[PDB]
Amino acid sequence: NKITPNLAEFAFSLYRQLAHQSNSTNIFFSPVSIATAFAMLSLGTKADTHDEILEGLNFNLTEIPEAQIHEGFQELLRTLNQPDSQLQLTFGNGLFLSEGLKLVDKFLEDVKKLYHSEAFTVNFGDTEEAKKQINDYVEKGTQGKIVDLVKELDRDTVFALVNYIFFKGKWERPFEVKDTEEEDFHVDQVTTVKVPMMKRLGMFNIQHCKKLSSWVLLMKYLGNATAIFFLPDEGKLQHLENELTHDIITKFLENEDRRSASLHLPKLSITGTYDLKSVLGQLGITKVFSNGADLSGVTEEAPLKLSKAVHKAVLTIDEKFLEAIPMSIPPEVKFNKPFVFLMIEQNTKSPLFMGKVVNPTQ
Repeated sequence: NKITPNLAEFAFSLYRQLAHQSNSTNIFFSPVSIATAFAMLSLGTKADTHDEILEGLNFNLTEIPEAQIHEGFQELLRTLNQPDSQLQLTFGNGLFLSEGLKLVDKFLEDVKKLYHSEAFTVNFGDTEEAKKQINDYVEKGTQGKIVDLVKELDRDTVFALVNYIFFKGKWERPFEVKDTEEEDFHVDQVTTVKVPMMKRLGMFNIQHCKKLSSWVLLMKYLGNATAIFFLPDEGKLQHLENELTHDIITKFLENEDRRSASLHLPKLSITGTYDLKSVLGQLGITKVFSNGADLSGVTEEAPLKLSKAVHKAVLTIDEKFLEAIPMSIPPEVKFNKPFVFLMIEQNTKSPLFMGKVVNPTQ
């Protein structure tokens, strides 16, 4: 609740960072999985090292008490890993520390207690074997969906962090597979490529927002989440990207109005892999990754730093009551060119995912 605004801001800061690099690859990550992981990590850091982290996650410490921060991440975690409820979400974070280091019990506690996360010890003396364990942890965690995540480890690595998330939720209102068919997806102003296109004619929470200069579609997932798709007008993609804000999103989530439209949405599966040291570094989080790292909350007498941090986010979208639709020409809304999207957990309103699809068949 209290940290939602901060998470929404971190999501935009990260997205805009990634968007500046490439403009051809499909951006896709979990602001929530990344933030939760480093907020947890900060519990083992002090002073500068500790503040760069929370500030890197868009938390102004001069205004928000640390207790409120961790408290927010904890209520959010309860929601995501609720036994009784749906969502069909698989995520996790793994901390791998060198054996031989004397860990501080308290840290290990809060990790497995407050953030209900996992901490492991490994022999980094054997680099190939260490990343095999790490990768097996991820693979096993994602039922084999995410394999060989970590490709390398420098030799002096004594602490590594892996954060993964896989989502394949079902729509509240399904698509007809028999209606799904190959269509052109415009990757350029004059170039096209074929992709499987799901389609449906019905009452949709959809509208053309003029401030974003793009179509905005909201669709509910089974459970407590909602997907938001933004289709920018010809040449308005980056205008869209710069205009996005938390309030604008909140507004869309408030609207309940539906209307008829023939929708064409691509059936796809996209992934996103990022080097957090490189990416979060550009966000000011560099201390915890340096030799000057103050991680006395993790190990007391020996020097320590986080030498490896990786994030992987995977999303699958497919076809997955009686409506009333008027017999008037409905708008045909085709997501057959680059678009942006957001996944919002309904309870906390936090941004579960965020990405851009420039090429579904990439």
